[PDB]
Amino acid sequence: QHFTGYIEDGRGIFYSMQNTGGNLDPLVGIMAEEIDPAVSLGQVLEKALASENDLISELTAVADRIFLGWDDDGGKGYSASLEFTIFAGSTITNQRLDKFQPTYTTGSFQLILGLNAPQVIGEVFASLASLEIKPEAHVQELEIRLDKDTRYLTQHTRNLQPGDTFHALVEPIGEAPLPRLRLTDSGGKPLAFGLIDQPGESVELNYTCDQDICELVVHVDGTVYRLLVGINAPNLREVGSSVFLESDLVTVGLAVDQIVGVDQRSENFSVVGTLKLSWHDPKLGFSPDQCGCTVKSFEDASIRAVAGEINLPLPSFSFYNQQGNRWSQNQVIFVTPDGRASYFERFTVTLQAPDFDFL
Amino acid sequence: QHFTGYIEDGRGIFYSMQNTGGNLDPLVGIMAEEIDPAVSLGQVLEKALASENDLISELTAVADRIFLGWDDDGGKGYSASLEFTIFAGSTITNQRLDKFQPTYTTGSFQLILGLNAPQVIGEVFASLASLEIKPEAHVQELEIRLDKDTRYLTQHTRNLQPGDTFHALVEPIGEAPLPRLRLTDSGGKPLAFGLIDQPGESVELNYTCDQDICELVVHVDGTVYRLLVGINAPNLREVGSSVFLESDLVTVGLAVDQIVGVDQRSENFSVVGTLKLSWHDPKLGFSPDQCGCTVKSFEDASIRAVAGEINLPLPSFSFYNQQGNRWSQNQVIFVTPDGRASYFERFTVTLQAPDFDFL
Repeated sequence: QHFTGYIEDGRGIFYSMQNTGGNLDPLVGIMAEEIDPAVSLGQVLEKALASENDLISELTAVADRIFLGWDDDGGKGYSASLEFTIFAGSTITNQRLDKFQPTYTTGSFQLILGLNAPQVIGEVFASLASLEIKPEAHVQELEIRLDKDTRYLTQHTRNLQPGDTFHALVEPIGEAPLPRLRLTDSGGKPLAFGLIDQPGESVELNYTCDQDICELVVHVDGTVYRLLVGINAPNLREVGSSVFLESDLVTVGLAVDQIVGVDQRSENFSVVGTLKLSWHDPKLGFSPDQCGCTVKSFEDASIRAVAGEINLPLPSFSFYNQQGNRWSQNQVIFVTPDGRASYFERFTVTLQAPDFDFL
Repeated sequence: QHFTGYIEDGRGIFYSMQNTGGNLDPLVGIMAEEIDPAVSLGQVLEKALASENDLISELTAVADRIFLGWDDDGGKGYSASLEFTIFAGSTITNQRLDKFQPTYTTGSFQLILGLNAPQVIGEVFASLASLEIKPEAHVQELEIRLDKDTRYLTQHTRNLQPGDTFHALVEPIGEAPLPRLRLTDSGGKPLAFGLIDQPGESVELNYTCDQDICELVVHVDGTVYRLLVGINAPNLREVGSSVFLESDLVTVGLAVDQIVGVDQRSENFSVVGTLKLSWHDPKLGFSPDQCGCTVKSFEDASIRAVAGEINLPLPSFSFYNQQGNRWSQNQVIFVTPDGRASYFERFTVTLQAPDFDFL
């Protein structure tokens, strides 16, 4: 038996171990009971005491009832270890030093089962199929505006575990023509289409995945309007608990430290400042076991020697009204395991001022 | 059985799978009938509905009659999969997000046959030879001008599947001496020559390939005139459906954003602008499965770290009348799977003005 897959934030697959990428800390146990235990595991995290002196021991006490016994991963020394004589989720840990906060992790989890065999630590005894039902509560709404040019809209979703549904509904705010919608694959191949009804005030699109990875894109074509997106929402008729779209939103910040000079006759000026770009990416994460550290640092031209191997897109800016060269003396990007990256820069640039009025 | 080869745009080789380079999406099926089905497959693409809600299901319905059953590739999870108990072309898909448009693909397709064997998914049961006839309709005309110096002309064709012919005919517009013509290999070795007739107003050249790849070059020597080039054109006597020569035509564009200064006494000036170079190359293509993405981006000096491994020629410009250095602050090239590449640049340069007249 050798089965591998991804585990979402705070999800438990019901059925040793090894994380194939991310920050996953495995937690494997076999229990005969079918009573939903992920509620308590989230509840174990939820009522995080103001003093974590309960937190170190609560995982030992509560997990006794959950499975055949409390079973921590072990970290680098052991990815996971389970044994017994007859919900593979992410154990609640902390990953930072400045402030103490617990949460669950994610990644790509490999599961290895050896039945009555010391070899691990023919017949398919594993039965990777589980058919377990895990109803969700994901629902979202967006206020989407049409444009004079390029009147098509696209978005993104999260990776879907098999069996998930996707209800799509768009209802215009008022007196706005129905636009075209289409669900395709992130590569570009199409998977489903929306069939409207006689009422005409809404559109319907349905699809259910059956593959190991389901990355979905919603096309809205008009070449303002309201669009609803849900996950596992039967009776969606009549802002959920969590978000249901990915993130590429970049936060910015600039500051001015000096004004080197002003040149009236040539209409330009120079400043010495600093720049801050920061965003979120589920990729480029890392467990604290690969380095033994909590933040990773890159500088100068080694930054160009990182992402190309990983092939993940980075933002690239440009001073629009700059004349000549920009002397930047420091560049640094700090990465935190969950994915947050902050990019700083210190520069000295000459810009153009075209609103000089000498009247 | 293990046979590999290239598949052109909208071509079907009559006889699992794997693409060895390009954007090929395999589509393999075995049918006893010999009635030409590629017409319908092109017709399936042709009448692309304004709403593709028919497109998702049309491939399922129509392909039922075509072969032993509709058989999609599966993408990354499966290159292709065929099974049965007793026209390997490119399935019509889409590969972009900004606008929805269907077409066929191309590449290098590997075909693997396992007869009554689960191993795939001695005796040559495959019979790669097919001897099938696929008449074409390729015909072209060019208006070629002679030069005071370097009065020889060369061109290029497309890769030819075996058995193709190549009729060549050149007839001068009027009162122009007959020039020399010669068909060689892209490496440089010669393959065929043109023998003229008593009339003298035209030349004739014929060649038929028998190799797995046929890359041909037409030499026209004169060290204006009309030259005709065709493919599979018996009775070519008395601008076809498609082109029959390759492309290296570069589109350009420049814009001016600022005029930094003017120096009357030294006769020069400076500008801050932007540049756009874009062209077509059947190489450097890629399937949307290698990355899961639709456009690839490179910047700065990593661009010099791409093509050399692939060994494909790139244009290189130069500001002819520039004095000193050119401070370019951004360089970026975007690549689309079919081959289109667009190169942008933002620069600040000092140029020379030699037509100053102070009279």
